[PDB]
Amino acid sequence: ISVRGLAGVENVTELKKNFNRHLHFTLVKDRNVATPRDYYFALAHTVRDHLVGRWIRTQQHYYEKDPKRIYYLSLEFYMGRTLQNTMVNLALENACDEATYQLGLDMEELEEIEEDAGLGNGGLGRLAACFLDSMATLGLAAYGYGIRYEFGIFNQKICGGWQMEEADDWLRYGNPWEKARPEFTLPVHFYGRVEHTSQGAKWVDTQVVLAMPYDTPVPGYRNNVVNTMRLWSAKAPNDFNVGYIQAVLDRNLAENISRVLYPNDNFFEGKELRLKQEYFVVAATLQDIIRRFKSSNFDAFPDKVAIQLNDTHPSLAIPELMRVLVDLERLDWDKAWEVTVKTCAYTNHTVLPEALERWPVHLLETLLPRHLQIIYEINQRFLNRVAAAFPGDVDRLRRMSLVEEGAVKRINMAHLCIAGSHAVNGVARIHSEILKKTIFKDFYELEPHKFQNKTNGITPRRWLVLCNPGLAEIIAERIGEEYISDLDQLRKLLSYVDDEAFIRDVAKVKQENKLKFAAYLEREYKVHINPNSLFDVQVKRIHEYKRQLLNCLHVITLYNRIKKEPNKFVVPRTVMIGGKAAPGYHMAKMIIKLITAIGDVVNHDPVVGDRLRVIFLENYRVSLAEKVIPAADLSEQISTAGTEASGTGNMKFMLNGALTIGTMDGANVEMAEEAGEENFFIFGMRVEDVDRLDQRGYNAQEYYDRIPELRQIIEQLSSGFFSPKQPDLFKDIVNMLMHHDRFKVFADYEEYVKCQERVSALYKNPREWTRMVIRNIATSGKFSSDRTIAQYAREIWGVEPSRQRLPA
Amino acid sequence: ISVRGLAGVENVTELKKNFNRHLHFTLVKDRNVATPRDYYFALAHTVRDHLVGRWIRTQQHYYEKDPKRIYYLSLEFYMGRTLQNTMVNLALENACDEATYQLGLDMEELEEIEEDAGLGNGGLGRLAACFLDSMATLGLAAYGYGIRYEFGIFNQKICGGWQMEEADDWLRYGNPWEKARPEFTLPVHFYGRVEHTSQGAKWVDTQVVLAMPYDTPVPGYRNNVVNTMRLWSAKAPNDFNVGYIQAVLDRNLAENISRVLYPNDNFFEGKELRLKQEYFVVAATLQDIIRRFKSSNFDAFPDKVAIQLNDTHPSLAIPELMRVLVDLERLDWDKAWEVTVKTCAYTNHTVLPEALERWPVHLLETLLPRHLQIIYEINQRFLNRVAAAFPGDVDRLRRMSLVEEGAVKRINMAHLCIAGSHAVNGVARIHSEILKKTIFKDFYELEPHKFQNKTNGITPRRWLVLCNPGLAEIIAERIGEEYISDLDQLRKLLSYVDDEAFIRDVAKVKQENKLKFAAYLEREYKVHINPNSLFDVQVKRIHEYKRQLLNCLHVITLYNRIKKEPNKFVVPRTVMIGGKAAPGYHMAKMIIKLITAIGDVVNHDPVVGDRLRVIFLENYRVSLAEKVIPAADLSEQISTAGTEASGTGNMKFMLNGALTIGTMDGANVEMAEEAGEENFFIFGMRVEDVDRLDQRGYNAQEYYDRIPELRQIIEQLSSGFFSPKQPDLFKDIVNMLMHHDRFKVFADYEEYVKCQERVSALYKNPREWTRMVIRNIATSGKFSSDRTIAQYAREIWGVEPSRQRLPA
Ligand SMILES: CN(C)c1ccc(/C=C(\C#N)C(=O)N[C@@H]2O[C@H](CO)[C@@H](O)[C@H](O)[C@H]2O)cc1
Ligand SMILES: CN(C)c1ccc(/C=C(\C#N)C(=O)N[C@@H]2O[C@H](CO)[C@@H](O)[C@H](O)[C@H]2O)cc1
Repeated sequence: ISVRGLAGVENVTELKKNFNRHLHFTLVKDRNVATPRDYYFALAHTVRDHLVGRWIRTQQHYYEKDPKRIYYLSLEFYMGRTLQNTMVNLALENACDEATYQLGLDMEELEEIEEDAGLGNGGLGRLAACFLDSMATLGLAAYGYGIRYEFGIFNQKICGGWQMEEADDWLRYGNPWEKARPEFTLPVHFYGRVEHTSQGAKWVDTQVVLAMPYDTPVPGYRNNVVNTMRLWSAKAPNDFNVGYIQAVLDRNLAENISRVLYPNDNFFEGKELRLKQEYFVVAATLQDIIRRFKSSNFDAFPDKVAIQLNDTHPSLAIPELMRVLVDLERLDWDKAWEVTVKTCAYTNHTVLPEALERWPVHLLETLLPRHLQIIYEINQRFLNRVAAAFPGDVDRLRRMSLVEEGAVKRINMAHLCIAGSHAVNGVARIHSEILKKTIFKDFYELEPHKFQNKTNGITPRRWLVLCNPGLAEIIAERIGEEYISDLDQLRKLLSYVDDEAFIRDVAKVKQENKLKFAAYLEREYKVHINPNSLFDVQVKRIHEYKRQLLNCLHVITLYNRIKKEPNKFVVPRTVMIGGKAAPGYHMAKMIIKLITAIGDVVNHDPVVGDRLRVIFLENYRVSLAEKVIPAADLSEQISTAGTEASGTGNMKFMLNGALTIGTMDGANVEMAEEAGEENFFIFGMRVEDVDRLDQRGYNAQEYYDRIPELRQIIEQLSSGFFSPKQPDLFKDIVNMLMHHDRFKVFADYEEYVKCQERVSALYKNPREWTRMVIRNIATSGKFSSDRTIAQYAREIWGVEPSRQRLPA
Repeated sequence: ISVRGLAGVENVTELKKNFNRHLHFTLVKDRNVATPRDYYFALAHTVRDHLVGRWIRTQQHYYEKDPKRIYYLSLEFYMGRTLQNTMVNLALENACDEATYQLGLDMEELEEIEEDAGLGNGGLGRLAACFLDSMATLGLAAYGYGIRYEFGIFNQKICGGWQMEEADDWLRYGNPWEKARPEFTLPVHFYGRVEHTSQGAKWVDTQVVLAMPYDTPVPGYRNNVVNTMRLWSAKAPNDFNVGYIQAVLDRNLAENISRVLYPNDNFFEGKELRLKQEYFVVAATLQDIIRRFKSSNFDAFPDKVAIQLNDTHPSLAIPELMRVLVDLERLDWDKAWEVTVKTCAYTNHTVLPEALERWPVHLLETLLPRHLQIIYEINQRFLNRVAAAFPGDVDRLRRMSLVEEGAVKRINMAHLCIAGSHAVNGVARIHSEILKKTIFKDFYELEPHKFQNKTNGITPRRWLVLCNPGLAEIIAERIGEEYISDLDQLRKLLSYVDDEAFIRDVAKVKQENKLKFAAYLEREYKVHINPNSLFDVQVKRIHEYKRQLLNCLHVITLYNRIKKEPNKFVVPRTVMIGGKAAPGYHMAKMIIKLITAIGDVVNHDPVVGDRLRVIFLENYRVSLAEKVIPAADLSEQISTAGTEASGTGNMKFMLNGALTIGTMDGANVEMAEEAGEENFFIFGMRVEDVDRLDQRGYNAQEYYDRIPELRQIIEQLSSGFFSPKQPDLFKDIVNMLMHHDRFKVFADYEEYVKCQERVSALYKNPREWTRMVIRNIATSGKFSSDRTIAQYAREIWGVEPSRQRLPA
């Protein structure tokens, strides 16, 4: 495979030498005692050595040229594995493959030993990871700042069809990629009280937690640029017998701040420990930013600094920057505010109101008393501007306030972000339009210039070259390698839609990926599947808005049709659903149980045979995405219109040769626009249709009464067909669908089933299926995160990207 | 300095190269950003690389030859710093000095950056460390097993003359010497219950904590032997929203087992967490031992395994070995017991009854229910043997029982150790004799063959070559280098007691050490001392039995004599006292405050001038011992006769050219025997005198009434002379001395003061002082830990030591 790079004689020799050096001196093993894990670590240390010179030279280069620096603040970085990604971006993959082969080792076996860095929940966390790759590839002086969670997203086990959570102890064996920087440790303050002096406000009597940074290299694609991801770890300050012992053990309370990722991406809870995490990353990060700024007045700060807020989770950056500039640097309020607004920009990732951060005032008053005072002052000055622009509009003042009245007074962190940012963006054209028309309509009317769109993207390094080398190679054969850092070049593939050789090659790559994935399932999970079946895949977090339940209704429809006419031909399918449920989300846990319960019936019915299989993919995570997405024929993107801000899984499937069945939601709209609606399986209500249904009121009973196939399914669920031992098991699911369904599952059922029949019809014609796939891959170029980051750079940050290489 | 080794052209070149390699690839720094700490780490990694080949080859050698293995079980390993010790034992010191000098670095400055590994309290912990060095130097297949405490002995700060404790965060910057072995992790069981089956007892429903080993290399002196110290770290097993988050945070409870060293070396407390630490090290260690034994029936176990118990702290080894052999390996009781007794040996380190471990039965019943059943069965069978040997002696049965009756039933762990061991030793001849005559008299009468002496020793690598290279060199000039691994060769120095050159050289080395230490005091602590004064040093943990208070009475006597006759000549003295008090020990904390309070008066009295200085040495630890002991003229070893089991500080001072003022206690007896009583300042009651005084009753008032100089001091203390602001501050000290003094401070006062006058008289004659010093250094050979370990090897473990080198 040419895209995997050169295996030079001298290169392979030096890699074998450095591998043996690390096995002996670093791991303190010989080849007699060494396990596969030791071999993985020797390889990881060998590859890491190639980053170091480029890492030092890149940071030296930024010190000398002093470019504007981009600070990407996120509570989540969903990085996955690093070894293969590093080899790809340094052009070392073939050399390491050869070197390990010559030492009697299978490199693909060693790659499987690495733990995922699971420091995120899903889309928001994975976007941050794709963005770091694109910022390095585009030569931006960019730093990712976050928390080094000791425990990432939980490992999912399925026991009796139920999700169980296990701690993700990802640092158990060590992390060869990070470098502890205990020398750059910074203090973070909590609690205390404000006293007003002659000189101004002073925040006193605080408790201190130390923020210790760990730096991870972020290599650009073959440009010798290595940027930094700096993650903060919480450390206690060093300040009778049981009393002395207990004081040492109580250090754990401070260190708990960085212990564990909150897994509730569905529902904001308002936990004190989460607020501590948010302030911890903000306070440590801003001291680091200001230190770097002063090391080569504050008028130039926005010319040298951009802070990008990944949702409201780091929104305390706005009042913390005001606190430092006013209280410590003694800038006047108006000058500090000008600097803050020009520095900060905010990205929104959902319109669902239960996910929005609204912190109780009493929590902020106790933990961050000076921040609450600054937020009140921001609010008063903001509402003074609203009053002057819309005189007499007293309801607008209530609606736009950063302070929400009620039983419990709360701060709306989204309102704070809009007030304190020069740019607010959604993550797909339809989402950005919904922000301006609905939830932020009042803010758009006051400051229309702030509101932007930045359609999401995915890195084609991880999401094509790394996970699908077969497809990357047959593309490179025709159009060369330049497309890997310029994905718009895939448009050249439209010239090959009638090329019999290319059609055969695209279909062969998919067949190989499906055999490989079918094998993985048998080996690791003792599961057998028909690799000639259509691979129908829905992988994403379990949320009612994502409508895994609509997919379930289709699966039961196909099962019932087969039982009714057993001797009729149907296109064989393997229906695969995977994703984690948030631990407290009862309905999400019941939906996983329904999927496994359907599998229990369908997969053991002798009349069905190998015509229908339903598999729940356990422990969906970045490493499993890299295996299943290249194997997929059909991508399920079936959110209720107006609920999925963008989606990024959708883009991964498009790039890897799956066709999409989807609603006109999030980026699906732009994907259909790029490929042509004739090359997408689009069904269901548009946003306008959902609004009209809400106006007259959604009555699920009407659909149950009018669609006999739907009635039969509800009767089967209610009566215990899928839970014979426990017949009322799914009553909560039935009750939600019939009486309390916010996401209108029944309203899209008929169009979905009809559209799935059209998928089955096209799959019976392999040549026409593959030609439609080529039209999708060829038009996936817009969905490169390189395009997304170039737009952030030019339209928000005010910096020019570069594909110019640094010297090696 | 020849003893520091060769600086070969090729060696210096390769060290400079590997230093620069580690600075770049390991630390990810260049010489522009590097701090002294980075340079320390580059040097440590460079030196560690030289250990690795020898470490792998040593363990391979033990696998091939399959010698009997020695397992030294200790809750404490007081290791201090590793860098200089490693360079000394590999003969790299001059090469590294040259290499660092050529790179523009001062190696002595880099050595000062290393944290002490403070994993012990004092004598018992430091003995374990000296023993590991001697076992490696004598080519024994020896393993030290302990706990990797996250926090060692607290850092001592003195604030307003009071001890404050700070957490010893010794792993803050990382530990380059250890290698995590997460692959050899073992389970340890707690709580649960015993059920009796047809097959026998089963310990079920337990909570599991994981024991993760970290291995540290232990290099022998220039023999290419590198042994292992394996320390266990506690890890939690991987088994709504607040509930999930709280379950992850509760992992801290399991991990608290290895968090912190108990600092109470004075008084046994009976804390559950301490019992968990003791079982944790025993259970993990014994599984490791049995695994290694089975990897090349149990009849051969005592031929292949020796377990040495460092006091009773790992005594649960006895019932744990019985539990594994009976419950898991299904050996009959009598065979298991035979194997256990032949495997285990016990070392006692004190006769003070408050330090003896007596665990409440209710704690053992809850935590270790199967161990309690095995202890009851051991007790019944042991008391059956006592009854058959001494028929009708019902009081002997009560006295010898492992079970102590009372309000709270307790297990006497010393009784368990004697019953379950083939050898019991004290740590100095007088101590071993006291064990047989008093506290273990009944056990000696039943099994006299078990009772041995092993007089303690110190390693001459750390305690001469490393800390006093000047003295090591002038010795090597005369008698060569062989004495460093054969300390009896120092006897050859008796030939030089009348050699004017050697007298001048010994006196010059002491003067240089005193100037160096006087400089350290000014630099680090802004303290000025007269370097021509007699350096009068008492450094050791603060305990009433050690009688720092008797030293205080002498200091006040000298001060009062000077105030009475200001214009009379007295030999100038710097009186230095240092050591940590256990956090709950109120009297020990008051004694530190008295020493600083005396300093406050004496050091600011213009009439005294530079004739008397009283300094409290803050944060006494192994690194400070290495600085102050070479600087000392007079070693204070003034414990009440019968209380100090051995002492080892005494031996360090003797080897480094200080004269000793001491009681006939512990090893002081053997030191005076070796050197001649005419070359020791021996004073005070012998053990026989203490016994006679106890028989008629100690009345402190009698001494107060008869000694006017003593009355004056007590009046000064009581009246507030040393605490003008708070005149009753020392009332508790006065009340203890007058009414409740277990250690008879007043009874030795007159003889102590008279003996101190004889010290002052000899110090006025430099030539005769130095000749007496030469007679001490020349006869210090017996106090090498190489001699001690050779005796353990031949008389307890049944293995022959070897000075034979392994190939490099
Ligand atoms: C702990 N807490 C209260 C949390 C709240 C929210 C979240 C995460 C999301 C939200 N909202 C998220 O991942 N949104 C997705 O962002 C993708 C990238 O822009 C879109 O492609 C996708 O459409 C969004 O759903 C995580 C934690
Ligand atoms: C937590 N706990 C209850 C503890 C109890 C005791 C100890 C330590 C000692 C005792 N006993 C000790 O260090 N004893 C010394 O052993 C030296 C070497 O043999 C002798 O030279 C010296 O004379 C002993 O005092 C530590 C912890």
